[PDB]
Amino acid sequence: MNLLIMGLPGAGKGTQAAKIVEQFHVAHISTGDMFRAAMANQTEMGVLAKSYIDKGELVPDEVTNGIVKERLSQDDIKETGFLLDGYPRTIEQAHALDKTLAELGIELEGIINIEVNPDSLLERLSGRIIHRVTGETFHKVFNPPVYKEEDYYQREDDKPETVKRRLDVNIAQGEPIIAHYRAKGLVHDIEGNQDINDVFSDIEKVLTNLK
Ligand SMILES: Nc1ncnc2c1ncn2[C@@H]1O[C@H](COP(=O)(O)OP(=O)(O)OP(=O)(O)OP(=O)(O)OP(=O)(O)OC[C@H]2O[C@@H](n3cnc4c(N)ncnc43)[C@H](O)[C@@H]2O)[C@@H](O)[C@H]1O
Ligand SMILES: [Mg+2]
Repeated sequence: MNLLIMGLPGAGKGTQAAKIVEQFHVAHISTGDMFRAAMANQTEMGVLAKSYIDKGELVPDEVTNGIVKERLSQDDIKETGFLLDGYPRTIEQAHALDKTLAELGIELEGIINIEVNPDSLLERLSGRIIHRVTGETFHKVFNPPVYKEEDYYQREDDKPETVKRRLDVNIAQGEPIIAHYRAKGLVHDIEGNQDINDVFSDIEKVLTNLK
């Protein structure tokens, strides 16, 4: 399957991606993960990305498109399918993606659009804790771990003032992107305001209705 998953920050893209990958075995491509990996390994791209990510701002499109395209162009994806998560995040990236996909002879089969009440998102991100090895996320109230602190951390961009900036930035950029793909008949709206397993149940029905 060739899929996009999108939603505002904290809407549960990563949480749902993990469950999607477990069942459908698509390749998870998360720009967020790629940036954070670059940072932790102190690559050049990591140093530049940090200055944006620490502020809750979008990383420039050219760097973002390039790394996505690099991933999309590799030999795996043709036969395994992917789940693009956190990209495209600007309409420019959407156009870049579409061109890139056409060149490669790859077609999007669906967009999973997780809709969540924006009033829920500050709390989702403020309570997030992250398992180090897997990057699996938990929530101290809504989805607590079975704890041991050495195994967890909190994302730098999850401090409330950064979250508030992230939300503003992405509420403005997300509307033209969803419309772009809805116009192509590719958008599936998911009720994100449920338990994690109920959200997944909805997504699973969508994915087993494709193709
Ligand atoms: N294409 C791009 N172009 C330019 N710049 C880019 C870019 N991509 C990334 N960047 C830059 O990198 C930065 C980070 O990007 P990125 O990592 O992609 O962040 P994001 O899109 O804001 O998404 P998050 O990981 O913060 O939220 P999520 O929806 O995956 O939530 P989760 O599943 O963990 O869940 C959140 C919390 O809620 C809990 N939770 C999940 N579901 C539920 C539920 N139903 N009920 C209750 N709690 C829930 C979870 O346990 C967790 O605690 C960007 O801000 C930007 O600077
Ligand atoms: Mg995520």
